[PDB]
Amino acid sequence: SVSPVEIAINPASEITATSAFISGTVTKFEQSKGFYGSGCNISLLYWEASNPMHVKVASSISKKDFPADISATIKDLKPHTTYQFKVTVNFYFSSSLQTFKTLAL
Amino acid sequence: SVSPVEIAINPASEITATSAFISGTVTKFEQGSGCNISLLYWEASNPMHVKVASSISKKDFPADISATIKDLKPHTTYQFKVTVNFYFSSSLQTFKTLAL
Amino acid sequence: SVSPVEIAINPASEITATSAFISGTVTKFEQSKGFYGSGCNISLLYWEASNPMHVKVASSISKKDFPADISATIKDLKPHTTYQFKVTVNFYFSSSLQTFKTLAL
Amino acid sequence: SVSPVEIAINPASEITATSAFISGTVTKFEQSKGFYGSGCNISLLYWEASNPMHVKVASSISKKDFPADISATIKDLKPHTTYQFKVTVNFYFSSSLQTFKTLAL
Repeated sequence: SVSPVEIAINPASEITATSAFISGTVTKFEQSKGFYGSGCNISLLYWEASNPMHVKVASSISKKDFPADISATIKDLKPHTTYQFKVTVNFYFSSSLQTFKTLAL
Repeated sequence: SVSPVEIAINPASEITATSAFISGTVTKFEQGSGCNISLLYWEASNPMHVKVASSISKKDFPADISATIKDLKPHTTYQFKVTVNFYFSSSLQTFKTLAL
Repeated sequence: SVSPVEIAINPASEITATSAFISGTVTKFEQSKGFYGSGCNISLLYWEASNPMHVKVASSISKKDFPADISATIKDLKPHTTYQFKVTVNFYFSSSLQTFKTLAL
Repeated sequence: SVSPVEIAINPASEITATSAFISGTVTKFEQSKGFYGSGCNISLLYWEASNPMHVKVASSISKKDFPADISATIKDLKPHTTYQFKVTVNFYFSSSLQTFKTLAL
């Protein structure tokens, strides 16, 4: 795309009653001196869909080469509960949201 | 649904070489104070230079927001989104202006 | 200064029961994806202190020459109510907060 | 107070050429009826002052009881380099910034 920053989000996999594997990719982060000159923080954030005001950080990394994947197995989830997650770049750019529901226990 | 806040973004319409009609809707905001709804846009090449097309407070939902944005460059890609309380964001929508 | 972005905030003035004059200055903004200084969004945002997520836009401007002042008279405030405000750049950088209380009458 | 969220930031201490102790406190976080016992994310973020777009997450925790402290010793810093940090709640509310410079030796 013509955008300098592109972020993809993947469907959750390995969904159990209390855990899931969530992931995304910063496909593009075009370098220029200054704000775009040192790579970026990539964070994978998740929350219970009913409470988007309490986020959890599954993973947070610094990268300077793209595409760059980010992933984590999140655990201790509530059974039979809807969760959402996203990838953020520099706590400014966001992927689209992805949603999944844990199994009943 | 289970989410307390939902936001829809609409495709741009009335796209010309230098303007477009952009809009979205806060379709759910569970609470009456209401919330701030802002309609933001930028040149896709420069996503850190945002412009505010409209910013309103509403307390009954669904609540729409819309604006005609003008003085755009021809044959140029823009994106826009709706944000609630500068916390929640819709998905991004993209359009490209016509050639002159 | 080391920092590429500097923002100052001024105390509210002209406080009435339902309005106030709020202002600040982006004293420095150094950034470009090319060889020439880029612009930024400068916004003055305010809220009732008791409801700090309901953030409203007093003014939003685009500038590329600094120092850059921003100001606004905010109206239709509630009497004898505490408000806060700040100046933001690109909805990412923030000044410190300022606080004031509207008059009773 | 009127404000439902209060965040205090402490000056950096124990500053060496390559480390510092950074800390703050969420002194008040008024929770809503429907989200009692839920909590919030508290994060301690730091960056080189010259590059405020690229932060590192020194600490990120969930808390539901307040006041709540957060701290980290940040390490492997660059000598004679200016850093800044802040405490953020739900990656939305922020303390004022603090700034310090590592020792040369």
